[PDB]
Amino acid sequence: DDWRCARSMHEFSLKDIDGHMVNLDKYRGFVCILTNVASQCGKTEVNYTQLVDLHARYAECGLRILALPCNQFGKQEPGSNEEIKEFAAGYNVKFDMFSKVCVNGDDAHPLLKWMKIQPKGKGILGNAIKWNFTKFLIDKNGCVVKRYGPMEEPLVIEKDLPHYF
Amino acid sequence: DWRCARSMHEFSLKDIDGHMVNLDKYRGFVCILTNVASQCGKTEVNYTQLVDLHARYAECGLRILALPCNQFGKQEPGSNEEIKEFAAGYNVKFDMFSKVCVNGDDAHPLLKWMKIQPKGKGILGNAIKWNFTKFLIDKNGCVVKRYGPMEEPLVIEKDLPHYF
Amino acid sequence: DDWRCARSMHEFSLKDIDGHMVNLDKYRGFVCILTNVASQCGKTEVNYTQLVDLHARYAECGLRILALPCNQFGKQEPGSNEEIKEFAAGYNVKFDMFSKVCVNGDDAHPLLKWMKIQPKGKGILGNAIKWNFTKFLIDKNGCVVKRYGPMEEPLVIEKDLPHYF
Amino acid sequence: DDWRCARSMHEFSLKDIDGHMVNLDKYRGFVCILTNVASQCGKTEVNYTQLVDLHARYAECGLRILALPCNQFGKQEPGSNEEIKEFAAGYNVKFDMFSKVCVNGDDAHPLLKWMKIQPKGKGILGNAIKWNFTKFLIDKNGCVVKRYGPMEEPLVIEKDLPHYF
Repeated sequence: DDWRCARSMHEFSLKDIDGHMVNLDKYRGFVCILTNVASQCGKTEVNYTQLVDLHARYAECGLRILALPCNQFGKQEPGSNEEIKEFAAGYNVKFDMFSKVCVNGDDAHPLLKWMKIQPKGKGILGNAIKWNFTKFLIDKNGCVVKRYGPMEEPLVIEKDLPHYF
Repeated sequence: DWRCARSMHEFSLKDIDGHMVNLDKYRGFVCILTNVASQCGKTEVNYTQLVDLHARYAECGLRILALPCNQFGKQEPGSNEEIKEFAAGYNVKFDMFSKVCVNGDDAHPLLKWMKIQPKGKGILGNAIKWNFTKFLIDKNGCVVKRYGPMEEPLVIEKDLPHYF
Repeated sequence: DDWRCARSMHEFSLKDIDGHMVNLDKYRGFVCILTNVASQCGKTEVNYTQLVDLHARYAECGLRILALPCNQFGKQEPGSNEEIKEFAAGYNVKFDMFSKVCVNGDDAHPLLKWMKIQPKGKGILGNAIKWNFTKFLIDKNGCVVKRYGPMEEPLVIEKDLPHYF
Repeated sequence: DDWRCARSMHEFSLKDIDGHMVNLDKYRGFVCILTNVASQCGKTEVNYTQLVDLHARYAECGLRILALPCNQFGKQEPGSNEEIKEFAAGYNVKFDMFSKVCVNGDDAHPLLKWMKIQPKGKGILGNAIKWNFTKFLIDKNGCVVKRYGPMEEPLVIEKDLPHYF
């Protein structure tokens, strides 16, 4: 299952926060925000709160949010998936939390390896995820249409959602 | 404060699935509460005898509340969901809870309250001494007996009929 | 005398509380509640009271109750047969009391062996009687139609009686 | 949504006994027995008993059972979804219970209209389900492969399962 031969995110699969394998074609026809999250980061609260806000105002517009806990940046996500799932519930998170994952390097999940090279998924000084809370906007056809940096608070994405709803 | 509670039914625990369980649910049932561990020398003898007790007395009001704990030789290392599948291998049908602490300051309130009850006092101190200490909880949530880590669960059987 | 081949309780005989053998085919045409009883159990008062009540109200509808003393559970029926008869009289029982028997093990009465292997009389984890005051509902043809555990108060059976009158 | 254009059971959705919509696509890769059930029919006991035994013995091989309560046959499913769920729990039902559904006529669920016209789901005279506990054997790809009459006990299906496991 080589990852460079992928046309859409719908072609991948991911374990949710409870270990069950989730096929990503369940987001066909939905606009998604994929982000790597961290519990002990300096921008955890602004991201988790703003994502819950965007999920609430735009859920019935078809907006889904996919949080992928990652540890490769400053070790800011050290707990287990149940500790993270509880941490997310502390923000009233009602979108989809997935299991901890690597986003950079060779052990990175094939999805992240795919998204990092996409025309709108490529980074500035290299395509690597630079820190926690890098955001990717994915359209209804499971295609990367933009990438937001770790400082960019989730509400900067709202002005772009109408182009893909 | 846990020091002033009058019953087990005043506390609440994470079940091993993460959801909160009001132990008031056990009002009217006879309960064996025990701190469990899967890498203990008495892990096999305790899980099988507790399963046997549950199979033969759940129809009598016997509930079993297994609380995983890693504080005794580090013999319960795994996560909750890992512990659940270990318990399932023994065909456990009683109630499994989340890994807690039983001793020290990080210990769960319920067990802090249990270790000071009249029938819950140890011989020298009150701290739970090893894996698989059992507490017999009556129909009203009161500690009526405590069994050492080396007393096999079938020893409790002779004490159950007086409390059904 | 192979109890496995019986198709009805009417095929069996039972010593009553006064010592005289009783052919159970005398119950053909009546709906029967058979229960193992004990005088020193925690659920003794509630069971005797509700069985007497069910008997007082449904004897005119064909309800018969067969109380079988058993001492195999916490040794909660230690008295003699004539002592059990006196204690029973204290509740003004008018249904039928029998001699103390065993309901489990090799020495179990052939009726209880047959009753525990019936489709509607089977147990959860094994067919053995778990404790005092297990109830079995028996139809007019002597066939087990339902089994009730020792917690279940006798009035729980009331909602099932009209189907068999 | 025209049911005549479906090629598989997986293209339909049902309300489970608890009211939650269930994507029948979730049964992809499993062998399914779909049957219309009732609690007061003359064959209720034999079907619930044998389906539970079939499910427990063959869930290890991918056998699922979909029970669709239907009241169109002698009015023998009059209770509510919670009453039906409680009745099925009385038989230790561990397979999937669904909400009460019409299986015949205009108001029938689209899944059952599709099933009756399948080449292997057609009846002897007409395709309409003609009594409670009609069984449809459904293969991994959600195609009807055999239909069993109401009077046929569920255990007659056991000999057919190896062909589709």
